[PDB]
Amino acid sequence: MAPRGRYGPPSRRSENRVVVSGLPPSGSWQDLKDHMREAGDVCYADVYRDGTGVVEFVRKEDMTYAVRKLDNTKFRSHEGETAYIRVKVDGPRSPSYGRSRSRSRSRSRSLEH
Repeated sequence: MAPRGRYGPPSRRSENRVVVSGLPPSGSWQDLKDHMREAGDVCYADVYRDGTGVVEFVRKEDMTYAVRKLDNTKFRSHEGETAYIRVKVDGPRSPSYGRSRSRSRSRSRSLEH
């Protein structure tokens, strides 16, 4: 629950993307962006039919702002239906195989470094 800045020297940065949950029966990513736009300048936004979605901002400023200020906000669909949505910064999440990601992995036993 509590992040940190000492464990592994980053070397990717990534575009930074967050995930949303609480989309209506008749909604789309394009419609979500218009709502998240309040956070700042959106660069990308997608929404799965499962119910959850994802949004991407230019600078982290809009990211942290959205997950903070735009956290648990009532979403509005062009159809005329509201829906409680929640934003969160994409973190330790991988339905795929387990693989020690935030554990340790022992280390010091590879053929490189």
